[PDB]
Amino acid sequence: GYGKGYLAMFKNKKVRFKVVNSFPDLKVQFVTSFPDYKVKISNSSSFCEETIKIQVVTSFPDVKLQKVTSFGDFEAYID
Repeated sequence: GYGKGYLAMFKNKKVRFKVVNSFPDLKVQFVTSFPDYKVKISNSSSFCEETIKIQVVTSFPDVKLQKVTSFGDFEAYID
């Protein structure tokens, strides 16, 4: 699927994370320290540039994301 650098394209933008169990665009591990990107989780599905299918994993992710309430690298609405 996509690589670690893909999300760099959405700096200061919002995407949609679609949770899947098979064939993800990105395997995503959520961490509380040392992420690859900081992401703000939005409650509104509006203004999402794009839909990215993500599989939540606990080991060997494509990317590590840290949920932040402020100063994210991008925003994501999860569905």
